[PDB]
Amino acid sequence: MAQELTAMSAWVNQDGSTLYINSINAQGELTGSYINRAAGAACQNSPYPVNGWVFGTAISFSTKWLNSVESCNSITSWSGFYINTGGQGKISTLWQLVVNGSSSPSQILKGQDVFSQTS
Amino acid sequence: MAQELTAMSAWVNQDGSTLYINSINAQGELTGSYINRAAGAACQNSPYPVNGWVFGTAISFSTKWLNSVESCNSITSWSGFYINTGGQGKISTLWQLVVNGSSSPSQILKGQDVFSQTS
Repeated sequence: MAQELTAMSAWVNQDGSTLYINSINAQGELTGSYINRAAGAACQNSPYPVNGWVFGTAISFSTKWLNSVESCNSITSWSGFYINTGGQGKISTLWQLVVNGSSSPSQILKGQDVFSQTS
Repeated sequence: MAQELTAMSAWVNQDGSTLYINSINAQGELTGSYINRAAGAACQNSPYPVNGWVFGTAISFSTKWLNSVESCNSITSWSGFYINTGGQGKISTLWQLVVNGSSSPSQILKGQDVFSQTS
């Protein structure tokens, strides 16, 4: 079943990391959790809180990499959009990572992730 | 004393737009408002909702461009870091803007803003 952009939806990226969207309130404010599974990365396998916004098919979400088990001294923010291609829902995003203690915008890391529907 | 990343701190960028940080809770989760004053832009002069995170000197914040007076059908996300120059606090950021209904990450707009302390 094609998954739409809703509360209680999960999405897995090319690293195997999952965004678990928990609530989307009447204003479109988002809560959820993120589990990182990128091979060799720190802060894997434990849930990090997420907040953000949904506006139709546009979405932003952000996670601070500090939880009860591990810190990675940074914050990731994703901007992107929902699309249905090949009969499956996905969230295509660009992201920025800012590290605590930075002194230059050149230190902000940039990339892109695509998150496919998952159960 | 230079303003730090605290609850009830305000920051104005090069276009005259202001981030009004309301709360920063014990986990560093942020709430606030944003007023856009960029010349020639839509969604000026009214408050938009903000959420995000603070981690030491790292900060992310994001606003959905919908309120009770005007929609701009999009979401902006800023990623940045705090610096203290000459006793002025400021936040150096890179931002991404995603529009509802987008179909390619090439449609996400990007720029650079520095938000400096204001009273």
